[PDB]
Amino acid sequence: QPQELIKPNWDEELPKLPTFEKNFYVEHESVRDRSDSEIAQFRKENEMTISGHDIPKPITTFDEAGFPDYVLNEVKAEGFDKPTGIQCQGWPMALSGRDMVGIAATGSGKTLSYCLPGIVHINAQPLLAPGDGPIVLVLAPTRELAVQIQTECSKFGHSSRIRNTCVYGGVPKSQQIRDLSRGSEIVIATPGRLIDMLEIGKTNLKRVTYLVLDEADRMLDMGFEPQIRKIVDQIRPDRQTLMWSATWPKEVKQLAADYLNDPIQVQVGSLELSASHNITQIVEVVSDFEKRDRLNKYLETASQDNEYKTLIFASTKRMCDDITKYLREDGWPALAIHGDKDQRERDWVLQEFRNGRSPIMVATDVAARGIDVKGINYVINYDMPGNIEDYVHRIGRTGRAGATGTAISFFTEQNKGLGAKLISIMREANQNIPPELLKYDRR
Amino acid sequence: YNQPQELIKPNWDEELPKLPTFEKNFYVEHESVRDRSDSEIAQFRKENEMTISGHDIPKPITTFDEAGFPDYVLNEVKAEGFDKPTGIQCQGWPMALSGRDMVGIAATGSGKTLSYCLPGIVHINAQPLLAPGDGPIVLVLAPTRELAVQIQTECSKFGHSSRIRNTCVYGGVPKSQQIRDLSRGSEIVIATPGRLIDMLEIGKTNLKRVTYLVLDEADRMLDMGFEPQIRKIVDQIRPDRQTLMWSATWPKEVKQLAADYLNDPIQVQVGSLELSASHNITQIVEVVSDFEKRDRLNKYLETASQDNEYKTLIFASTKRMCDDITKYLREDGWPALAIHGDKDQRERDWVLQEFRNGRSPIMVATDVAARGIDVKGINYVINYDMPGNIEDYVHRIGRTGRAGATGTAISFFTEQNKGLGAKLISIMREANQNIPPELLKYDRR
Amino acid sequence: NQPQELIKPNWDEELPKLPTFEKNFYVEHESVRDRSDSEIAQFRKENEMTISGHDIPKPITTFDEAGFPDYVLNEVKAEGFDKPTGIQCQGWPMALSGRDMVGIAATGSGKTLSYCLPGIVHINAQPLLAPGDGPIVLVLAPTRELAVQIQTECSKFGHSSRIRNTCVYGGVPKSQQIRDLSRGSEIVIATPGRLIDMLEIGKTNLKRVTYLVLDEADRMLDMGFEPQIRKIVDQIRPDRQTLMWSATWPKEVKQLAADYLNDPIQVQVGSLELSASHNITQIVEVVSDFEKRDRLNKYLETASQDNEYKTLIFASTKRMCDDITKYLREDGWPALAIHGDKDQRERDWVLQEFRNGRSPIMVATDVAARGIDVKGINYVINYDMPGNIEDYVHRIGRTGRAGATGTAISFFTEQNKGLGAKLISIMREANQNIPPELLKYDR
Amino acid sequence: NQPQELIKPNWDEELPKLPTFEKNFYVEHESVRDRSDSEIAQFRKENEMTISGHDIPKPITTFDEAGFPDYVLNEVKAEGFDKPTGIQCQGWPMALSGRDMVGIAATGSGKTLSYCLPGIVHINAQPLLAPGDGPIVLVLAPTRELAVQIQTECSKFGHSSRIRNTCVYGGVPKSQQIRDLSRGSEIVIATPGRLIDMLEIGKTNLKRVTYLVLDEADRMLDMGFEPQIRKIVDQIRPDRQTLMWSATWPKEVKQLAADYLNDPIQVQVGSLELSASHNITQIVEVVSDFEKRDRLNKYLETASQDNEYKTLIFASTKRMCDDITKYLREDGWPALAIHGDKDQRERDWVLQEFRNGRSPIMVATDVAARGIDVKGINYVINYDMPGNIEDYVHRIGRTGRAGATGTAISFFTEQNKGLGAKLISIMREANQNIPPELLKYDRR
Ligand SMILES: Nc1ncnc2c1ncn2[C@@H]1O[C@H](COP(=O)(O)OP(=O)(O)O)[C@@H](O)[C@H]1O
Ligand SMILES: Nc1ncnc2c1ncn2[C@@H]1O[C@H](COP(=O)(O)OP(=O)(O)O)[C@@H](O)[C@H]1O
Ligand SMILES: Nc1ncnc2c1ncn2[C@@H]1O[C@H](COP(=O)(O)OP(=O)(O)O)[C@@H](O)[C@H]1O
Ligand SMILES: Nc1ncnc2c1ncn2[C@@H]1O[C@H](COP(=O)(O)OP(=O)(O)O)[C@@H](O)[C@H]1O
Ligand SMILES: [Mg+2]
Ligand SMILES: [Mg+2]
Repeated sequence: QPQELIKPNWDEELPKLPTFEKNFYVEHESVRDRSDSEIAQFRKENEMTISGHDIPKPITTFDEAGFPDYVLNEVKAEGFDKPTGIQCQGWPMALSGRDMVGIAATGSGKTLSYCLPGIVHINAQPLLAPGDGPIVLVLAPTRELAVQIQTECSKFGHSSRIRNTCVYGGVPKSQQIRDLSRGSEIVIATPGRLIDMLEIGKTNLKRVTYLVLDEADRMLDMGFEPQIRKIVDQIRPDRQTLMWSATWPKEVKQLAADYLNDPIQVQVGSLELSASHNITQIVEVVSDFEKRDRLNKYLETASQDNEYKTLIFASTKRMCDDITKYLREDGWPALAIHGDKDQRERDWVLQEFRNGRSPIMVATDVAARGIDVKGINYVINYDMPGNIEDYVHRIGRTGRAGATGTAISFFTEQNKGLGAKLISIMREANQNIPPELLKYDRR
Repeated sequence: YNQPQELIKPNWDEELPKLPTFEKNFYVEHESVRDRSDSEIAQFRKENEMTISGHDIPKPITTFDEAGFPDYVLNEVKAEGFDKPTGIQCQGWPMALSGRDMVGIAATGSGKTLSYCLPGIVHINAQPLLAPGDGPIVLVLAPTRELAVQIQTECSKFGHSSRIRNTCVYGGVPKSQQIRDLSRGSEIVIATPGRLIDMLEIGKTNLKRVTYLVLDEADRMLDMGFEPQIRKIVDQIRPDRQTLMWSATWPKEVKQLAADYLNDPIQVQVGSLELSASHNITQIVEVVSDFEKRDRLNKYLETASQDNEYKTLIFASTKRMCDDITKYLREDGWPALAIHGDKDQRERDWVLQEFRNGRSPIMVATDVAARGIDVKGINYVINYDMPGNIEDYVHRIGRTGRAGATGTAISFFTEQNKGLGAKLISIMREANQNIPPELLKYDRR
Repeated sequence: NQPQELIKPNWDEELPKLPTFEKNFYVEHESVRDRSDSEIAQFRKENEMTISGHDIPKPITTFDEAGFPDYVLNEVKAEGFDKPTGIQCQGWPMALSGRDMVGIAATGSGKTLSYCLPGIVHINAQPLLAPGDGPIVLVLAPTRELAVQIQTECSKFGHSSRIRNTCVYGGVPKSQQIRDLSRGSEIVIATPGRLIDMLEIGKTNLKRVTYLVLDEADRMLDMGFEPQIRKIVDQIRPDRQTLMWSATWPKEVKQLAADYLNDPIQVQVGSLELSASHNITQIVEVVSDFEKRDRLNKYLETASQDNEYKTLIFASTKRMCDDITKYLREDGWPALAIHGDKDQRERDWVLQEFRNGRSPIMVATDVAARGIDVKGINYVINYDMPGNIEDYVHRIGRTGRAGATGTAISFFTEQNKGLGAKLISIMREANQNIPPELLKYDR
Repeated sequence: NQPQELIKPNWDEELPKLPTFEKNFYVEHESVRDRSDSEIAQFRKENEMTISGHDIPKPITTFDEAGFPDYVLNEVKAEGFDKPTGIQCQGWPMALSGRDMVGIAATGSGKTLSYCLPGIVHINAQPLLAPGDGPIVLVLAPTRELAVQIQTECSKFGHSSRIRNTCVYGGVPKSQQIRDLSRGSEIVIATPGRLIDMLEIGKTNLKRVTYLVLDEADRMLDMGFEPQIRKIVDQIRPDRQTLMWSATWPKEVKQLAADYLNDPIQVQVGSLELSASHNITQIVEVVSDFEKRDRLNKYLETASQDNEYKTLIFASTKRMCDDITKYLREDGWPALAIHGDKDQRERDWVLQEFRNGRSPIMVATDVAARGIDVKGINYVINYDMPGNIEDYVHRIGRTGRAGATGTAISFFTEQNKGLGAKLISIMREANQNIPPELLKYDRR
């Protein structure tokens, strides 16, 4: 805050900055030749379609990607195989130095599609020369989703000794300045918390050559574009930008044309959320004050069965700090999982929820990602997500074998933008729709 | 928070049947180890000069794939790029992964740290989840702040696959931030005995899940009077745990301690006091230095500054005195860079980059920080502090004068390390020694 | 610094430099004198009274028969109290007469206010406090949880006559405890440990103390408080009025009464016997402090099998009562707590949720659970053990009223050796079986 | 560096390795010799001199008569006083010649400037401080409030030849004591208690101390500081020049001189005694700590009845003098205070408001109320008592010079029993009535 705004004149300062390389792709032995026929059948096998110039070719296995061995032995240490559809096509795009757009399901590997090409980008550049800022900068919509990607970059950047900082709201900055002063090759920042440390000048965006935007759709819902364009005007314009999000409305396409240089977009996601038919959806029009009483009403209704197993969902981590701080004081056993928690800390909470030691657990969307806890009654959406991909995945946590379940959601008028497609999720699963939810179905 | 006290010493003869069950042995003698048979091993022992004395000691490994390590950890030594594991790790791993109490003595250029860190992770993953309010399962004890964090930097690089969390708790610093990391749970704790007891008295940790205890550098740790505090820490750990001792000096106190805390121990020694002792460096250690140390250093740098471009290497034993030495001379107008273990994980390679590029002729470093560097071309290596053994001294001075066949070594010796005066002349008198007018006191019997 | 820490005054020549005060304020009423010598004779015998002294007054029968002014009488009026306790029926006119007295009764019948109401009329008879003068009333309690309740009830009758009271006690920072003494206070309820300290640091003086109270004398002698008390009364004028109060009458309490009281008049009211009703199964486990949470989790899962259990965990202090309920909520258990320092009226919302099965588990202290007939209690768990057995009997006494069945699981440690002799003495009176591990601690 | 430290250094082997300083700078301007040998003899006991030594120099008459440079002499002129004190008339040639010397005089004599000015010329012969070097001049003082009096008194003659001076003393947070020592100072003012606490943390060093002074070594010896200075004087070069100063001549002060001074030379300037010129009604009251606030209030109602009363309260510490000042102000009594740390010139504005009767009550410390003519004051209450009986005689001495009447209310506690023995003989010689309760602390 105390003094800075000035935007630099990059027409004048680009000849003053050092030179960097962005293209690294290796076009490994196997891919060519196949050739140009079985890729087509493989492409739209896993929902791939191309629209761009000089398309690279998809990969099949990890070892066919031009990743070095210090990062390739970490995919092995993490036990994965068969990289995700976007990782099979997005990586040859990213290692070629191209600006690109990537949309896929939230739960797919959009994160590692830019995290791994960012490590090769860093290690090709000289040492950090203290007082130099980061080389990779990724901007995220919310505080605790920045930490999920920051726990995903620490999994593959120890080999290269890469230092990483995460800058986000809601916390004292006196700890993040002492992580930035030690140097950090990757910085994960929220636009609100990042600018006011560039205005006090404890970091620079002068070495940022590889910029990536995770979940740009969510980014637009908080009015953060006045804050991102202000700092993207503080970076060298010849960097490589990588867009990533889950949806494809008209507003992400507007943002792509303003920052990307000849962008290439990857589409893997696809409408046909099936809304597995064995879940009763009850959506209720409520307000800010009306909850915490409907929850007691639906918790004591769940309490009558034994042993019930309830899962409450929130979209922030401090709404889970609020809900849990309220159930426990009313006399309800409650456990929580959010992003600022540690996996092994979150894995003990997941273990105690399966053996039925406490029937209630509050969770966030990022924490409740790829979990199989069978036995779940009464999944409660105390909040509603920003998209219809998380809703189906939120309620998708009920009923595989027994083939029955209920999902209690608390809906309010500031969530109507998804109602129109929400009824079509209830309408395909042949669920009853309340007359007060038809208020959010027109045009 | 605040609480000042507790003391409890438990009666383990009565509390053992109430404790859960755990496994310590895991190692399975992979293909090429068996069998040879006992003809190949015979001189590979003295090829790697390792000395075993116990009963039913397992047989050494040669490959990484020959250790009973899973692939999720074996794919991490690959990402670190290591081949041909260290000699002591080639025999210490079959011993330690087999759940036996052991002591290992070798020079601090070996893999002593990872010879017990890697077997400790499989020990962790064989136990249930941490069940909050449970303390660590592995406890490693270190003498000082900056040795513990090197232990933490080798456990951090190998715990992502298993998501193992590790904390390091050490004295001389406000307690306010390590308590918030202990509460989130940590499977491995690396502690100095000085503060470790100081967190059991106000109670943010327990030693009741500790099944795999390690004592690193027990010789130097014993030299600072930490044993009266180690009595308190081992009296609160299950007596049936697995203890693994490691040190460099092989006294004359371990033999006592090893047989007071280890149950049926197995010792392996790889090092030997007989090698190198490089004669191509003029070693000039004569300065009493009690508190002169800064005054001679400017004068010994004023003589070094005359040549150009000189390249000087200052050595310290602690980080808090290694951030100091740079803090003392830079204010007199001397270009200095600092290198230690606590900070500067990636930063020390930039300082080493500016030491090769000739950007600053002076660099202060500690023994843990100056590990495996070939930055040679270094005149006038100064031991402003002195190490605990005669193998760190030789490696301190050993980084000068190989090709050009000349070098100098200035050390500052004082009564606070007189226990090593006897051993340095044994290398100095082989080294065509100087006159000890001030070591006179420190050679007899 | 806070030095020099004992100085004994010379009362023999500095007492003639201190102001004069009066101790006798009672004026016998029309219906009290006389009846006579038969109605007061029997009335002491139908209330188990036993007097011993010189010039013992006639006991009271109703509130207005006591020589109380009207501004304190209209306080018991608004409090809606019926037919004051026997110890109040005779304890009042003895205290109002300026006489040193001893009152023996069960912990809770009338003892606290037996000296508070006569202590207030003692206060309003003196000039204002002239800031930098200490208190007129000095109350000594052994523990923080007991000293708070004295202040919690002295603050209930000291607002008509504007009156301030303070608690000073160990384990807590003293900075705030001095900023209330900075305001001056007529009454102080003090722990010997923290009282000796603030006198050595010169943040209060005992020069205005003329009316001394020693509550829970049997506790203080069990905790080695006499050598600290002997130093406290070294700084009080010898013509003070000292009032002793206790629950038992061993040889060390009545030696302490003879050493400090001038012509004391004893009154014994209670029954002195602990019958330990036999329809509760008393299970005692000799454990240490690090097993207590594991076995609580295992005894709670045993109660969890019932439908529906209602357990009461017991702690002695506020700090662990906060620990226990902190730890249960993180283990997945529904937990409520009630203690004295906090929870004056919010304490009663907890009792209201615990009676109705809103929450099956409630943690409490011994003082906080005083006089609650919350029937429905199975499995009262003594996570702590008190210093005295009268509280144990009342702790376990909360299990089985009509159905006449219950369980009590106690956690016994080496630190509780002082009560083992009296713990088994009642466990065999109730003819419950004793496990061998606490036979070490008999006699 | 925060271990324990100050193990004795080996000076027979470490002294040849330090740079060198010379101590002799006195020039003995020419006509000081000769007079001679009888007109010096008349000079000696006009000022009550007592000399015992070898090769004794001759004393001074005027400021111009000393072998002082001009940069130091232009300030003795700037204060506007002539004719330095009898102890300054010989103490300067003793100290400026670099010989170990002890001077005894009353506390209030010119004992101070006999060491301040010869210490600065000793500095100016040496190079700049070369940060990380400790001080050259070290003087030891017994009390915080006496240590600040000399460092506020060193701030008068060391500005021109720029010399920085710091005061380090116990009972206060050390975080500001190290940050002025970080500035470096040729003169540092230290209490034995807080000096060892800065040598063990290694934020000052005693390697360059060449000019040691022991001011008021008598009172320092009574507080058990001797085992601590032998700890301190063994951490400094043995070839230094030491300067002792005190008012009393016990057997322990001279055995203290033979143990630390090398070939010491002795001078006294005063025919001792304090005979408590008698004009004050002394009412001693054997009291304890918790009643004194009410006891002073009753003595204030007794003074407040008079008009216009003017009372002076005395304390020994600054911190217990701010307590007294804003403790009766809570009782409704207007009080003003004077101490050594603070109130540089407002010490003088409160003094002007005290005589003209804008405020009748004033609390004071010992050093802050020394050498003031504030007469018109009755009712001086010694709420605290000093460590010796020489300050108290002056403390009560503020009551009655012309009018020939005065009162002195003293508060005595077993915290002051060390002074009870001689308190009675001063009251018995002033033939004041003696309370029965104070006779407890007199003999054996
Ligand atoms: N090929 C793969 N095999 C197994 N797990 C994977 C693979 N790719 C990613 N993951 C896991 O999925 C998660 C990554 O999800 P993320 O990419 O953040 O979702 P989004 O698509 O919203 O970015 C991480 O937990 C990662 O470990
Ligand atoms: N597989 C390996 N091959 C070769 N060197 C290794 C290997 N693993 C670790 N090292 C090196 O050996 C050292 C391991 O630390 P170590 O020397 O055991 O600490 P200490 O010996 O003081 O206990 C480090 O310097 C590290 O670079
Ligand atoms: N006359 C009365 N009528 C009804 N309740 C009373 C009366 N006197 C005291 N009480 C109750 O008894 C308690 C007073 O303290 P008490 O329990 O008597 O301590 P002790 O048991 O040590 O005497 C209060 O909780 C109050 O509600
Ligand atoms: N030559 C002088 N002329 C006038 N005043 C002096 C002279 N020397 C010292 N003083 C005064 O004496 C005080 C110095 O303290 P001092 O009284 O010497 O303490 P001590 O009694 O311990 O010697 C200063 O306040 C100063 O004003
Ligand atoms: Mg080691
Ligand atoms: Mg009571």
